[PDB]
Amino acid sequence: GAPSFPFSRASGPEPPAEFAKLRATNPVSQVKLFDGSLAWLVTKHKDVCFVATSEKLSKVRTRQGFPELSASGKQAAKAKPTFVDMDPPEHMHQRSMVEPTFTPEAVKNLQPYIQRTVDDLLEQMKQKGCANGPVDLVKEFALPVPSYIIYTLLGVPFNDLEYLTQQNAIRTNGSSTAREASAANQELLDYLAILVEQRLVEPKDDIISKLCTEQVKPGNIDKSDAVQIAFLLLVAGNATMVNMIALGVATLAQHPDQLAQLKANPSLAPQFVEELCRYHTASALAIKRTAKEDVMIGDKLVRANEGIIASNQSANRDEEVFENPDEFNMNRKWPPQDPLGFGFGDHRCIAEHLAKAELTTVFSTLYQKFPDLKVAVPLGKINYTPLNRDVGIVDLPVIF
Ligand code: HEM
Repeated sequence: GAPSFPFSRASGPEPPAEFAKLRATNPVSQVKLFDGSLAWLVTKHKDVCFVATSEKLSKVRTRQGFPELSASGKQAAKAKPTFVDMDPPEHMHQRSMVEPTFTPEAVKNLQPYIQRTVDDLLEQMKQKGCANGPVDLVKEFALPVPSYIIYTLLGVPFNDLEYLTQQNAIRTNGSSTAREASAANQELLDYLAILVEQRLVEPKDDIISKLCTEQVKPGNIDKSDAVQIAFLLLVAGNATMVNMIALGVATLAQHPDQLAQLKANPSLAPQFVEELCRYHTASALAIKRTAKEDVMIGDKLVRANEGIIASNQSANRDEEVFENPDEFNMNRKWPPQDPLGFGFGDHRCIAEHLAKAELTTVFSTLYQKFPDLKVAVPLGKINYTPLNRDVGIVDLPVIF
């Protein structure tokens, strides 16, 4: 029978072993989801791009056959959708309401603020020190960098960043009880509702204010929509950002020649980030669709109302596109084809430019501030996310 999906990673920092075998022998195949239903799994870069862009395929989760991967996903599909789950024309109608903050030009203008945020958190880490033992690079740095930035862009005042960063981490931490995670989730929603009310009365220079002035007050959306769009911008990317920073540090520890290159030349940070986002595809389960009508993909017929999962993680190890795909090599010559860490097509990550700027700032600065930063536990003992989840690192003891 069809194998259960998601697959488990072969080891902490490695993709599922199944993908390489499927790319070679069965690139479009059926898998079994948690509820016994079937879906198609696409593994080759060319086919992943096809799934991401076909207008015969839908992200609408109330359609029959949509591939929810967990009971929690089926429950969430009942809520009013935001743009992540919309097809044209609704998709860009709502996405355009927030895209201006994320353009290449806007993100370029944010660089001094990004640098300041990274610098301030690194100085706090230096002041705290590691004189009594290792400290957790996740809690002290990888978590607050993306958290403080997206909260600040949404509209949160500086004084509230540390508490709300903690609450949002509790929301997804593997140690939280269900009650703890749900209380934190509701706390964030309650806070954002009050902030939306505040910015309806007195807008400021932030995303929530622009939504209030330009969309809520004219009746294009309502205030509960503004809350859910802000919430989506917070939760869609934050845990992924945290994992990418931590995975970057662990990857450099595993590749000491390339770490020495980067220590000697911080201008290598953009190339490091490009290879990191290809090699550790920390969001691998988001390119999902159902077929609105029959669609042929390779040697398979995907029938109407059947579900499809396109693995950008597998695409990013596709030997036909990326030579020596399973070697981490930030000095590689890149091919014409895009790496797919941020997806592809209309739904390609709204924050791709922001995310790359955050990661570039981190990795051009971290080792200038801390030239002797070391992972404090044996690399084989790093606490990765459980193997049946997206790749990530839960905590990362360091000294410096
Ligand atoms: C390195 C960090 C990140 C990675 C690897 C990443 C990856 C992804 C991927 C794979 C998708 C799916 C794209 C598709 O459907 O083809 C996506 C979508 C999305 N991401 Fe991220 N992301 C990152 C950071 C962020 C951040 C920081 C934010 C918010 C500030 C964010 C917000 C979103 C949203 C809202 C979508 C849905 C876009 C749409 O469907 O129109 N992401 N991201």
